[PDB]
Amino acid sequence: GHMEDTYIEVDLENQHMWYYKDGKVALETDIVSGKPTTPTPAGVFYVWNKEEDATLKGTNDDGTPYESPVNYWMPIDWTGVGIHDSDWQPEYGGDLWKTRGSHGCINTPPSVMKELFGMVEKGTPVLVF
Repeated sequence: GHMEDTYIEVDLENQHMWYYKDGKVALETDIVSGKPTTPTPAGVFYVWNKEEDATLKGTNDDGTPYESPVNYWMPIDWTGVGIHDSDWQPEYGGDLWKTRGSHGCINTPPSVMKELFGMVEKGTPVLVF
């Protein structure tokens, strides 16, 4: 519940990523995003690329590059934020990010991210809040 657009959605607080269409959700899963050291931004996001069997990366809180071996990636920012499937990171829900260490990236379930990536492609926004 955040705007009326068709997009993807994410709630950091309740660690839940949706797909909004028709002002309604097409998709909804639990996630884990934005660990305390490198938290998620929240605002108005849009996927500018589709990455499949992709490898996410990033500069840690330290400025140390890392990776996220993903199967479905949908980057929305140029820091390395977006929606992804997280198989290495099998948990999703109430604040996991704090421990589970996602760097602004939203840990969507590999199976549900397939639903999502399955709905959403570039052009579509994403949300986090």
